[PDB]
Amino acid sequence: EEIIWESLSVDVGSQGNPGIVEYKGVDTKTGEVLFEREPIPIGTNNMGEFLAIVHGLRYLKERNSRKPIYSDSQTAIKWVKDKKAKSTLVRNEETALIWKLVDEAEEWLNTHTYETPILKWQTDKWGEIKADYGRA
RNA sequence: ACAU
DNA sequence: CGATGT
Ligand SMILES: [Cl-]
Ligand SMILES: [Cl-]
Ligand SMILES: [Cl-]
Ligand SMILES: [Mg+2]
Ligand SMILES: [Mg+2]
Ligand SMILES: [Rb+]
Ligand SMILES: [Rb+]
Ligand SMILES: [Rb+]
Repeated sequence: EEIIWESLSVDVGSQGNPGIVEYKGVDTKTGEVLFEREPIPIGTNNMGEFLAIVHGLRYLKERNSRKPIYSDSQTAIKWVKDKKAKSTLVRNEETALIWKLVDEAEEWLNTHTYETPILKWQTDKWGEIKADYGRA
């Protein structure tokens, strides 16, 4: 219904899917970039969407912040809720890095607590999420 | 179909 | 147009 402006927004950017994956988190109110992950040579859109949310959880917990996180990814929100990223991406030598990060993100979720609400950004009503990369 |  | 997902 209403944007919660006091929040963190996250998004993935990619060159190909599967392809080069990066992600970032921004203050929804101001657009200030709060974190950015160095590009990962091969991953999927949904792995990056998932990593971005988990990184946001870790970022907010470290700072004792109760702000919610917005993501536009139905898939990644569900994977975080389940603590399991059900990616189809083949596990091989070239995908080792993204899968290591996904595995470590799941491991963190399984060993830590948080109350952070993870909210769906309503792109159809509100336009692109504020963490968007201008690239489609 | 919906979300990317 | 293609791929990733529920
Ligand atoms: Cl990560
Ligand atoms: Cl909330
Ligand atoms: Cl959702
Ligand atoms: Mg997105
Ligand atoms: Mg985007
Ligand atoms: Rb803390
Ligand atoms: Rb984009
Ligand atoms: Rb599809």
